[PDB]
Amino acid sequence: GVPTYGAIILDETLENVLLVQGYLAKSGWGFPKGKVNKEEAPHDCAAREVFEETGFDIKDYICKDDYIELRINDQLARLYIIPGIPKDTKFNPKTRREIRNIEWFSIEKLPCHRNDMTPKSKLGLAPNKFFMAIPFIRPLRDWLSRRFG
Ligand SMILES: COCc1nc(C(=O)NCc2ccc(F)cc2)no1
Repeated sequence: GVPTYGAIILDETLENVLLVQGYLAKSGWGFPKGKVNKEEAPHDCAAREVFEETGFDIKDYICKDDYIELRINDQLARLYIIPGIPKDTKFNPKTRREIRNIEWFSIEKLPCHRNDMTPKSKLGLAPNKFFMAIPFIRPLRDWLSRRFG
């Protein structure tokens, strides 16, 4: 799987994260990220994908050791953590053929797992529009505890 890079952008209170909503297979909400190009450095891919999807340039705020990285089905996704971005920042994708909407979400209200269907005695998970974000929520909460308190 080709690795993906992007960012977890938080506001100044550390309460809210910035998610983007795509189309079709990417119809739910997730952190801005995308596939690394041949010979492209991780930090440069993260800034490019984030700038293409949000219009916000993270390059001057990226800290090299501040990221969460997950291997999901043998694909690596690494999101650089970018705190302190003002809530009134104007975000605009380059490509509205790819991005429907861009919003702040309260971290404490985002789920960190999908719910089962044990009310229905059926296996599997109910749909959740935050599916792609979910795997990063607990690790992010733990990372913010250790880094900030
Ligand atoms: C069931 O898994 C498929 C799925 N993927 C997604 C998804 O990535 N949404 C966020 C997003 C990130 C970057 C973009 F450019 C566009 C959208 N939502 O559902």
